[PDB]
Amino acid sequence: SHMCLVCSDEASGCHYGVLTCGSCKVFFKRAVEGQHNYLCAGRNDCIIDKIRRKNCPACRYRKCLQAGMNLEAR
Amino acid sequence: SHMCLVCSDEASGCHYGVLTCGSCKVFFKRAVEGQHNYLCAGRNDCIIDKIRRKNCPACRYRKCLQAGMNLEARKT
DNA sequence: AAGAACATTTTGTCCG
DNA sequence: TCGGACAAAATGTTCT
Ligand SMILES: [Zn+2]
Ligand SMILES: [Zn+2]
Ligand SMILES: [Zn+2]
Ligand SMILES: [Zn+2]
Repeated sequence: SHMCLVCSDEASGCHYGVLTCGSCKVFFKRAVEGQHNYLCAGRNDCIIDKIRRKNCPACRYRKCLQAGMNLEAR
Repeated sequence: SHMCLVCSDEASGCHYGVLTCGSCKVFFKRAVEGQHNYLCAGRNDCIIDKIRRKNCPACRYRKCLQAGMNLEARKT
């Protein structure tokens, strides 16, 4: 289809199992491969759009997981 | 408390009128000069502390202004 | 589709 | 106190 399931920007393909833009693709890989310690400054329900996805990596990562992203998709 | 009034990190001086840390000092200068247009992804009430201050420039910048930071603190 | 390298943006430290 | 340069972290794009 058309839109990233994580941030609603234009998708570039099906990455890690889910339709996402390229920025969310590489965010999720880095998140999964790094150490998890992200902390929301809100209530763990930040809105994640094209502009606001840079705000909260904790909620952006929860949204990647909720969308079903996983490194071993293939 | 030698604490930054914006994020509670260790303050380094009175910058632009307010006891703040090095990071909040330059963040504030950068926000006004670029006349930045920040948007909160919460509720306009994010927690701003040493770690989370990176997460919402909108609430960080709001706390700066509200604490009374002002580029013309001296001129004043 | 996915990984890597390059690029950019955003933030933070150190001087003077 | 304040500014500049440098440095680092965080995000994003191109893969001639
Ligand atoms: Zn996305
Ligand atoms: Zn959040
Ligand atoms: Zn501060
Ligand atoms: Zn906020």
